[PDB]
Amino acid sequence: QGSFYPDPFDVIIIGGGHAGTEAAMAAARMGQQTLLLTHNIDTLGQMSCNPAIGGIGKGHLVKEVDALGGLMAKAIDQAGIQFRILNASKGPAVRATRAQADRVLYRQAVRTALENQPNLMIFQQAVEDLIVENDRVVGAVTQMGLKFRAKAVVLTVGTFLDGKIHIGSIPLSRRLRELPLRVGRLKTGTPPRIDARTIDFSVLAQQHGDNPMPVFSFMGNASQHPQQVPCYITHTNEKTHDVIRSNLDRSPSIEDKVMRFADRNQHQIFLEPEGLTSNEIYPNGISTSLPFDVQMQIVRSMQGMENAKIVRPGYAIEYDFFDPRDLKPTLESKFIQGLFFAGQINGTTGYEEAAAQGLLAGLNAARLSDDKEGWAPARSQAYLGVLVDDLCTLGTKEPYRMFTSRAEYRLMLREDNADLRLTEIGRELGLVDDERWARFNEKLENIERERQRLKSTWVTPSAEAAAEVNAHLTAPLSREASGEDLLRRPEMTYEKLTTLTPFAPALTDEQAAEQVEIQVKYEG
Amino acid sequence: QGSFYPDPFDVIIIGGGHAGTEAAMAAARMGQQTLLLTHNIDTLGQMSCNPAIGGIGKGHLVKEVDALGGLMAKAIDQAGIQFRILNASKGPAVRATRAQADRVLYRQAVRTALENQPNLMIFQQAVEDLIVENDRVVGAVTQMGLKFRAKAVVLTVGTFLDGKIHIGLDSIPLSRRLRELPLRVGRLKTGTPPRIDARTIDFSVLAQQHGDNPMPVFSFMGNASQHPQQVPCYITHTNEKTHDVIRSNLDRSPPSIEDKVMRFADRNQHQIFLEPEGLTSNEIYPNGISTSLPFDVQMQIVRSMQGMENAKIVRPGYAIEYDFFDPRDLKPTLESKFIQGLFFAGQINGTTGYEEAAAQGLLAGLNAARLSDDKEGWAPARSQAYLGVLVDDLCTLGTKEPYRMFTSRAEYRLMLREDNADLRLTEIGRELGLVDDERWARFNEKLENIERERQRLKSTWVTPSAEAAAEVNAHLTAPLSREASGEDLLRRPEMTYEKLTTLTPFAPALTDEQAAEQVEIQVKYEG
Repeated sequence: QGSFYPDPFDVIIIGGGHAGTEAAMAAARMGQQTLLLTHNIDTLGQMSCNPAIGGIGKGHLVKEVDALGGLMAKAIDQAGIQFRILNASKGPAVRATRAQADRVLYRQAVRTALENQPNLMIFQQAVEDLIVENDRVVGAVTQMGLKFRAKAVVLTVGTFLDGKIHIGSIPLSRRLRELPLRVGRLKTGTPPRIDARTIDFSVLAQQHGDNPMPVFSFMGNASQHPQQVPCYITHTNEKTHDVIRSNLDRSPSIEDKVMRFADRNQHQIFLEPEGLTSNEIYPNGISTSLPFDVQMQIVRSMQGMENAKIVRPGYAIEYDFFDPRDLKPTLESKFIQGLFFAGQINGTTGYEEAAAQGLLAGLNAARLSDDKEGWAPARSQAYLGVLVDDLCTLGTKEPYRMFTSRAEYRLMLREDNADLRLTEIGRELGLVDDERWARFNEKLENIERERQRLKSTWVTPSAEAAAEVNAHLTAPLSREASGEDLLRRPEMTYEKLTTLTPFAPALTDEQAAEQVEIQVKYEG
Repeated sequence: QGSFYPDPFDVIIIGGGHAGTEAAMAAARMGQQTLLLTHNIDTLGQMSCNPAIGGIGKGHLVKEVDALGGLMAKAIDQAGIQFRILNASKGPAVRATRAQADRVLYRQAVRTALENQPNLMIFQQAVEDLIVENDRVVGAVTQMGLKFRAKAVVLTVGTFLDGKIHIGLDSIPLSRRLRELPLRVGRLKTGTPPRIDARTIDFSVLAQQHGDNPMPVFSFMGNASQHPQQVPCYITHTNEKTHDVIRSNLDRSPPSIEDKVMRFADRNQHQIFLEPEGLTSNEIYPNGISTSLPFDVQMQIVRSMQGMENAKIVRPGYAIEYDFFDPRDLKPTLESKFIQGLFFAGQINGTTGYEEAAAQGLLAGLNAARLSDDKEGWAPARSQAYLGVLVDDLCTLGTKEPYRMFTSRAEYRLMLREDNADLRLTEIGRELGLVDDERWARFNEKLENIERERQRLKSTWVTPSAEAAAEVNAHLTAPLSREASGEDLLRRPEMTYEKLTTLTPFAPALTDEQAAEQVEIQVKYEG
């Protein structure tokens, strides 16, 4: 004990981040001795912004993170309340699941799992600085003094201020800024968080989860889900704006989103419930550095909340962060062998990218430790890929704006097939459990077997129940057609096509249906 | 809007303490327009010592806080993973209830409860400073910049810090202004053990201590069911090597176990209690080995102990020093004697039990509110309630009475029991504004319920023959010479109300389960 925890570690994860969690979680499951040092087991799982996981891109990420072994899917499987599916009527590729989260519930699940994970050991401590020998890392020194020996270390930097709070010193810093690493500003903000009791919920418009409910992870089902709920929708107006502009001489915002526009348009606002057990309401998109009175003026002027009382004021922070252009696309910093950077440090914000980077950066470092080799997944393997790339190259995630268009080109990069795409690279890599592995096969055998059995089976306009088929189609059977051939046909859906007597039975595997269908209506 | 949130309040509670809570909860439920400022909503319910509520005297203090209508009692019920009645055979003066909290649960419960309560606006900032006009408070100013006017403020502190934490040897004008008045300051210095991962522990060899069946309930309105699942607690001890380690290591930094030793022998083993940190947590609170001794020391201390040979430490033990003003500059109402309408409750006064702050807050909130609507602080009779005692002492003496003492004094005080705080207090509650219909209601039902039942325990005797002078005289020791009434036969230390009403002269058992048990006590300890 050179003052030196007696035990040595394969991977150190510095920070109880989304990234951190996913990192820690993986390196563990891969088989490594991994230790996670968060300065607050209690904020473990905290959600910095709105209480929501997924949507366009994000969801893709999560679906991916999931197949790869990860957590954040389950997590939000257990703690969402409302499970829309964006772009539902727009054909795979740009279809995206998007859940709301009972913070407490989520938080609980990140932890219970983090805490319950063979090979991961948790330890409450600030990290003082790293210990770097030959421009390799070999552990760090926690601020209490203690020092831990490891072979790779994933800097993270999660849930931990500083950054400056705007509503109107650690050797580990100094060290990095001493190397080449180039350092950016990053301007994340926040709504005044609002009081359910003071909000009039009648004169406002509901929005409800999909039926049946969407599960998020491949492995889960909607039983796992908790109680579900509305989110009420209020809107904006001239008044709102006068205020803003009237107060603009006082510094993603609304003090942004409203200088570049013009009230002829009413910005639509979302009251998202921070959870099954709290009168706190997140007014989605009215984040602000605008001073308190303004915030109120604003919260106050819209419909439903003429008498709203604010519970916690809005405010914006300024982060610094280390431009990731100096990362390898395994994440491993280019300067300090074995030290990777996932998370908000690289300058992204969203929980899902974070989670995803973390999955890698762990996985990678977790390998380095077993003297093996970085995966680096291909910009066409998965969005985890399109991200990391975009990040190391232009160092900045691809605007979501783009996602939609851009997605035509990508097109196999789809929520519905992450498991396919990634889950054996998973298994092979080390990240997938005997019992996910053995289902993902079932979801294969069940697809191959019953997709060849959908061309293997035709209907002549001549055999018995030819006339029963001819009811559903466009211009009844003129050729010995196979079910596949007619599934492709715009009116018909796999569910009905199993109904008709030559193409029964249906398929039990609710998913391998789903996939078979998605595949067939989009393969040519 | 000046610089000044629009609406004024009657009463502002500064700092979402225990004391902090309990005050806000009072003033509000007296219909006062009550502002609860706090730097972090997600901490309401924080138990910073071990995850337990009450026990001897602490118990007492809770059940009073209950009768008076505050939260703690209800909370711990809502979140209790273990219930025991200490001194169960020792007679009512000194029976106490204590319970193990699921840290989260509790925290939930206390939040949800302040969140959902008529007249209380919670609003999350830290406080810069008081606003003072002519030695009267009149408002707080938040960090932010926001100012609130109130008519009375309760200063509280808790939930927060600072501290200089020591683990082995290792600015807000409100602090300044305070000190510029003649306030006698003290340091006071709580610590904490090192919190231990439940997996690294061999529970198979330790013995374990369960709750009471049937299951105690803390508040007077609680029902048994209401309680979470119930786990056991685990018991390992310390021993020679352990100590040998503490001693040899003492030359590092300055309740604690390195103190429980510097003060004894040491075969001389000390029962150490492995307390579940939650129902959904893997951390164990090793209750009794707190420290400021350095990490390895701590590790060695843990690992020396049976069961923990392999244990690994999730959170490291340590100790904090708190500044804290001497409560002798408070009127017996906790109104401060230097700035009026300023009230000091809980730890800012130097107490550091929870219960003890829970009680202080209640009354601070009370007399704060009262002042809001110009009344006169209640200042509770030392003979009325331990609440009474406690507060007296922080003004007489500047300090809480010791628990060491509690069992002797015990029987000078004596009407002051747990089993009867409602009886003692709820009533004074009603008139003070502290009690709720839901309760008032029950209380009086119990109240007549017992009356009615005492009467009829004289309105009923056995003449040594006739009817079932048979059935009866077998249960006793020495059969009745002549007349003896129900109540006479019960004072007899061999006969339990429950068995007394399984007799055809004296049945049928009163159904008001509470009243029933109080009837018993009242009778067996009347004098």
